Amino acid sequence: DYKFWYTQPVPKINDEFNESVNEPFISDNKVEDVRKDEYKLPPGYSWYVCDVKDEKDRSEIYTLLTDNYVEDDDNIFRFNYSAEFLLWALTSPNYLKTWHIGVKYDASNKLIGFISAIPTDICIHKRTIKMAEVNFLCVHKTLRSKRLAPVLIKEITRRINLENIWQAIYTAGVYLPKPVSDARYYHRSINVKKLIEIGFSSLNLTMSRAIKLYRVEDTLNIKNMRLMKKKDVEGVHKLLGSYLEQFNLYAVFTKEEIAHWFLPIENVIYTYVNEENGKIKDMISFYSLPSQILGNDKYSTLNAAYSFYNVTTTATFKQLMQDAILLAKRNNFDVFNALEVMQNKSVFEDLKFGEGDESLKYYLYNWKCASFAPAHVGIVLL
Ligand SMILES: C#CCCCCCCCCCCCC(=O)SCCNC(=O)CCNC(=O)[C@H](O)C(C)(C)COP(=O)(O)OP(=O)(O)OC[C@H]1O[C@@H](n2cnc3c(N)ncnc32)[C@H](O)[C@@H]1OP(=O)(O)O
Ligand SMILES: [Cl-]
Repeated sequence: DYKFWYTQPVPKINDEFNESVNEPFISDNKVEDVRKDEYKLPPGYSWYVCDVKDEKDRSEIYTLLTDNYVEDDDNIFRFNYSAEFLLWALTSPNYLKTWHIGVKYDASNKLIGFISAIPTDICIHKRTIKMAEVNFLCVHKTLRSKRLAPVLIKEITRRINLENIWQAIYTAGVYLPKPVSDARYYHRSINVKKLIEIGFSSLNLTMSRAIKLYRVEDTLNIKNMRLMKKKDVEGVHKLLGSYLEQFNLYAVFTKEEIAHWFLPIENVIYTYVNEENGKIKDMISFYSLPSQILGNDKYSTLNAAYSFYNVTTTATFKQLMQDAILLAKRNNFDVFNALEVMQNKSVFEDLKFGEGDESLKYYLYNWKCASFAPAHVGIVLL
């Protein structure tokens, strides 16, 4: 039915546009006309201003998401973003505190809903648009299917429009009207035995053969790959910024955004560079996103690395991503996850990735344009 979404400026399920269409559904919007009142909540609920730089507010967000956020289709793993990860994800350059929106139940003073956005410049089919990047929509499990999600979406839309921003980018595992692209997840086992025992992976292929199949030589193809430092920011900016221009959808990073999104933070973000004759010629990056293991008496956490942005000019992309796997292994990750975006799909078979069973759909709000294969996607959202 899509009874909420069809009231919104998004494509209808049957909409199809060719390359000559690349523009808003609704243009000529006016800040002075935006609703100035918060949207009404059901009785006993209230909007809450989450200060993610406040330890208590940030821990309430963490707890809400730890207990209630995204689970896999088989309900065995739930994402477990850390408090430090949330800080990094939500306080990117020029972030707005008004875009970190909580809902509390007054009687218990408990956070039961959350939605967030950060500002980012998005190039879609070579047009660069100031957008809001919406993430972490969460409604407490006990309150599902009470139509709270539309109210959260409408309220953050209002707050984004008050900054004279009228487009948004978001991803979801569920199908909504209507993806601009759709990218399957793929998974490269690192700690084989653990993945088998938690039912992430399967045997048939004995235990010892599986361990041998996925073994990793502890030698880099690019021997001087090293952790990124502050002096590397301009070089990473130039290397990644030039690389991303080939894609139909990417973020246009400023130097300040490069510093924020790529300077290493232990157990949050890992970036490695290859410096040659002064110049950053290759880079590898992946972020940490563990999953809670629901109902396993031996293991409580899956330590997963997620491919972020990877560029090579002195090796093949397979060689580069082989080093990415090694580096994730060296930092104690159990599995290395990646989407079939950018050049990634070309190395999945040779590097012994397995196809997952879920995909990530890319969405734009108030924008109509042609869809495209995920190899043309040049952005990875958290
Ligand atoms: C300009 C500016 C624009 C700014 C706004 C742009 C639009 C942003 C849309 C949201 C983007 C989300 C990005 C993500 O962060 S991804 C992660 C999704 N997080 C989870 O998976 C956590 C686990 N899960 C939950 O916490 C809840 O299930 C949710 C996701 C809150 C859903 O709430 P529940 O209580 O089920 O559903 P209710 O409150 O009755 O609302 C029904 C309507 O809602 C739609 N919907 C459902 N899931 C959605 C979802 N994930 N994103 C958007 N919409 C969603 C759904 O179709 C339906 O509407 P219809 O009637 O079908 O038109
Ligand atoms: Cl080495």
